[PDB]
Amino acid sequence: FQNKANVCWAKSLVPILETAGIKLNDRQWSQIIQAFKEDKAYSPEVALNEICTRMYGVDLDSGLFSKPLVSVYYADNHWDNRPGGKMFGFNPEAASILERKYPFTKGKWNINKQICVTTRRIEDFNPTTNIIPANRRLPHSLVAEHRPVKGERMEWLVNKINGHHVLLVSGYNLALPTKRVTWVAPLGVRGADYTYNLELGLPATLGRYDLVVINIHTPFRIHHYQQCVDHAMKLQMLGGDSLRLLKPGGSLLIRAYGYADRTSERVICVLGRKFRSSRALKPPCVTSNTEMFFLFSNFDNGRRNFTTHVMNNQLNAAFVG
Amino acid sequence: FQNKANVCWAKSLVPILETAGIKLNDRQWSQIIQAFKEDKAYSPEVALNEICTRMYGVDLDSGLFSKPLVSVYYADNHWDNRPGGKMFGFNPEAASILERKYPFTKGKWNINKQICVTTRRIEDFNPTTNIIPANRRLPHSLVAEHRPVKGERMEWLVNKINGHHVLLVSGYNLALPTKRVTWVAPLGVRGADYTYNLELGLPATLGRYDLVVINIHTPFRIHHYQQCVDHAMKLQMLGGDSLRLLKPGGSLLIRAYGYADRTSERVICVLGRKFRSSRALKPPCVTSNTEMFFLFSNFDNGRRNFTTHVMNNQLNAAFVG
Amino acid sequence: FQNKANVCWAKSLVPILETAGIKLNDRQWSQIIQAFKEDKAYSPEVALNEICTRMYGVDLDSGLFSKPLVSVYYADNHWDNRPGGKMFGFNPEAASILERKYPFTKGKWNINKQICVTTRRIEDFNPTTNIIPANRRLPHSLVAEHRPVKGERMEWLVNKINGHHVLLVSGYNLALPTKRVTWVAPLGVRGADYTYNLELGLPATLGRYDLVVINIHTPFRIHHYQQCVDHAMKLQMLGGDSLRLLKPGGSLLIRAYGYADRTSERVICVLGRKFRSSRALKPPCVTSNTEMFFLFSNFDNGRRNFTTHVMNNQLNAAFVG
Amino acid sequence: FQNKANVCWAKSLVPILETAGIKLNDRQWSQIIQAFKEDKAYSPEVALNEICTRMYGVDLDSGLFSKPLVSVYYADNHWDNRPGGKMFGFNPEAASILERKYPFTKGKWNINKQICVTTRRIEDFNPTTNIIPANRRLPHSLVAEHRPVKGERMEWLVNKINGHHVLLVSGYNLALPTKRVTWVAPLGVRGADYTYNLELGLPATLGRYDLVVINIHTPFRIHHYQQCVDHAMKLQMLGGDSLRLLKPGGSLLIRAYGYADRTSERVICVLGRKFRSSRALKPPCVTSNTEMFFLFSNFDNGRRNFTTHVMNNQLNAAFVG
Repeated sequence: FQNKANVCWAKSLVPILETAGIKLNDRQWSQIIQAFKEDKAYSPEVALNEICTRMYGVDLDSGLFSKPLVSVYYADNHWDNRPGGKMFGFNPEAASILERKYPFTKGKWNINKQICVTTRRIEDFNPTTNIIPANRRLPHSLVAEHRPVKGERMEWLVNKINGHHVLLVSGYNLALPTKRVTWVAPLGVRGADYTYNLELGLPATLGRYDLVVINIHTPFRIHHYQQCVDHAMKLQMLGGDSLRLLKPGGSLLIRAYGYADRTSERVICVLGRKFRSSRALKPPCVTSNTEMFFLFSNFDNGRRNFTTHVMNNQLNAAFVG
Repeated sequence: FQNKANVCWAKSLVPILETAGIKLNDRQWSQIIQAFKEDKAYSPEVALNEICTRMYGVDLDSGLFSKPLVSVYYADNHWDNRPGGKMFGFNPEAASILERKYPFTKGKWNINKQICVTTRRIEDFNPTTNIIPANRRLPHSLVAEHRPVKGERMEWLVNKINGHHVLLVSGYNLALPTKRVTWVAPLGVRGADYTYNLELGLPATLGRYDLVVINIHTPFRIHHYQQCVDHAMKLQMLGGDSLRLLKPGGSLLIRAYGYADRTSERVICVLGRKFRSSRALKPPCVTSNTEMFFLFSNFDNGRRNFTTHVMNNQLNAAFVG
Repeated sequence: FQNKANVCWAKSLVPILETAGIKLNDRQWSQIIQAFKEDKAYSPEVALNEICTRMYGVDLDSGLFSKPLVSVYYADNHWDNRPGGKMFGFNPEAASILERKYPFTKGKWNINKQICVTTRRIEDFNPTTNIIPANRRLPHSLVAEHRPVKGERMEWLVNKINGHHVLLVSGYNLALPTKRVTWVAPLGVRGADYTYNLELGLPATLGRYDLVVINIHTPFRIHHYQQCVDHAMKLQMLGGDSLRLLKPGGSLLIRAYGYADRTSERVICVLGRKFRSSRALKPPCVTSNTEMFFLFSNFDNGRRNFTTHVMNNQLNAAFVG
Repeated sequence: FQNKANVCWAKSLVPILETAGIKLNDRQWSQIIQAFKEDKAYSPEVALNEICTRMYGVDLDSGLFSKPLVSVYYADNHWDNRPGGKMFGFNPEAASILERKYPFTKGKWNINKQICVTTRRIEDFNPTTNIIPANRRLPHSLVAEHRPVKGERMEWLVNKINGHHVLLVSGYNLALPTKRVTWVAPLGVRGADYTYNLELGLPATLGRYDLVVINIHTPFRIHHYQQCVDHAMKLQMLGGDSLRLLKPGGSLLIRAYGYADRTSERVICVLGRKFRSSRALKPPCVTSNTEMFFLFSNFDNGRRNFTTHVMNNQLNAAFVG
């Protein structure tokens, strides 16, 4: 982990990966997880889903890392292996179940190889292999090819949504004359009301608003599914932290790419329980084939029954390309 | 862009100008934007307002460059055209609206000509033409003619303002015996506590102060309006970066020339929200007809309702010549 | 010409307009020429320049009305069509020359239509169309948008100019303690030394003065160019008649809006020949964006070489607002 | 002579007319001499030629008024009957000679009747009778009926004639870009360099010029001959006074109608002696059947032999119609 200052989360996983016979070099870490390459704060559990997906061709629902062997503990923007945190570790019982569906794997799990489930082979690591987990039933349609879209202005979408007091979380500002905007931006951006390291979330000190607009982009790489994976931690952090920045009856608009991966779908289920209605949009103001907006409307900080069934059908219609 | 090292911002606009049929040679770039001539860091959006004002006789509020076609992305003191940044591009819908007010323009927007709105003609570029945008309602009075003023010493203004710990951002030092001064200056200046390339802002490492004094001048050229345009980027950079250099209840004094142009007025609205009161002064210690000082008092890093209406009336009384 | 008592000048043009196939109704006359709407004395030649500018998109220098067909004769504040006066009439040779530059016009000059030469079309009359003549090279800069100016008092300008004995031609009085003022005003004004119908000039009976101050305003309408057109007849009348009200070495100060149009520029050339020096000012005591003062200094009633080149450069610096 | 201010010249003739038994009422004076009707300055000798032509059917060369009985003296724009001026009075010796050619006249000269010598009768005055004097051999052809002509612009004639410094004496201005024009006009005309009562001549104060252009019209009435008679005093005054307004080698262009009458032919003989060559033109830029221009070229203020023989033949070719 040479010349990396914010990868404590990656260090927290080496003991968990060691239980499964996995040892990743700095190049493999960089290729699998974008946040490692860019040296940014992250979660070990999220990272471990990505590593597990790439190395075994199946996400964490396979249960490969579900044996509680090694703890990961979070304490004031810093991860270590103290006991009392969520525990992970290689689970032979979960491997044994996968050996029936995949006979070739037998006795080749814990040898630091990439279990390519597609072409039934066990090869060295490859950045292009195991992008989508074979075990996971994807909640909605994806697109075969990323394509830019010369679209409409986003102001069109935002001006339709009710709420005078707006919080804009964005790299750039919008023209909203009818709205009272408080613009929050990443560090080094000028012209904003506030600047924060957005890889550490949104501070509660910002106050409560009628409309919260999470407008952070995530570069495309490899596939639609991978763009959801790369965007997942922003949903977790910015979407979750927005819950303490909403007045009663307020709304949360989030630029995103769907919830194709396990992590993104969890976040959306947590958020969906606190709003009267939750909608997945694909309006004319998108910049690409893969983009979409989550509109969570009428916040009550409640806990209602919420399934992704309605947004699944919405996104099935939205994602055709 | 031959023999220019700091014009990445200008390179970022060629693709945006190309959507509007505009192509500017190195001489036209130099004549429109002073920061290009002098080869200094800048913002594409600010520059684009100046180009749009000169080439079409109307600023960015006309909406001529509001169609999101081409992105401009800022990353570690360097601008390029990565997706995910603020997007610009020629907007025919905005042009069509202006064709009703200006019939002569029809079918002559995208031919690399200067749409002189004054004398209803379409000619080649002229440095003296389209100095003030016809669409913009100016927030306050300007002066018809620049005139020097044999005034008072500035120390007389600074000594009246409360705050013991002072940060002076200036090309030259002041005599403040009652104050504890930390003097910051442009590179190559001797006798200062610190030296920095002020076209890259003010670093947060300087610490927080009771009084911040931004005392950078901007040479006069053409008209009062143009002196605000030329000074605009200093307000954005030095005024904005001063917000992280203020202790609770501190004040920000800024030598300036008003907020006549779109960019300057935006900066002042961002700054005005963080102070208990904001005042526009024209004291005896000015060096010219066009000068003024912004006194932002009692900093709380808040976000209150702020309009320029108070300062507009103050500057209407101040600027009579 | 129903319910109009002072429009003999308009009646004098019907026969001239008839040679060009033009027939203007009372509404069209009112919209083109302000003096018609208000029912005031005027010149057919001046009016004909305005009509020609509006109907053909080019002023009288095009030569469209230069064929001597119909005379206009002036005799004791009354215009008619006696022979021996200046002659006008449609000139096909002048039209022929314009058909090369403008092919669409061919065979459509004498059909009572407005030849919009900006947008290459032939439509019915429109008050907003053909405000500025395409053929005329404007002698100086204009302003794209009229804007009021909270300025200084005019007394500050008048008190700087030498001459004890002052003639003020104005709707309102000035406070000039150092000057011996004779205040002339339009009819119905009280507090003045004399009252006269200023649309008939200034009578020589008033005597000769050291400083003559023509301080009549002209309401803004449409554009800067149009404000010069509307003010043109006051320059002609009051500025010209002031020449017999000046002692040797006296000066003539005239509130005006430039000399953008053909008629105003002629008057200024006639006046400029009689004074040692002639200056175009834009001092702090203006009431608008478009105002200026002509200062003709040191009267000798001579005839020297005079070009507008000096004042052109002065007004280029004055008007950029 | 009731309500006439400028008819001292007419009062000067009553004693001369009394010697011939003629007494003219205000209506007869008005009908014979246009300058009386219009109340303008004039010469008694010129007037007396017109009266003698109308009352006796023969001009002053008959010698009817050649007996020196009564003097007419001119002193500072005022005529009276002091001795020492030119003397006139009825001459019986001249009448006696005409009685042989006209027997019916015997003893009926001095009875205040109109001696119609065409139709051999002696009747009361008639405005239509004795328009052309029977004794006078006309120097050139006239036209039987006045007819307007839709001609060319005069500028085309003036631009052909050499001389940069031009003096225009006219009711209206000309467009002469290649010339340096000083425009003199009758009183009440605006736009001119100078205004003067042209019935009192042209003042020497105007200075000397390369080209002098006398462009005053004379309304047609009755016949061609009468239009020369009516124009005669303008030739005398303006043509004569132009001699002190010519630089060495300069030219004098005069709009006129020929020199059919005795007075006009005298003026032309006086003028013709001072120029190298003298020409009578009938160019395309005339406004009527009866018009012509005198071009006196290359002024030396000399006194050479000059006869009308050359211009007679020129005008014979010009006037056919």
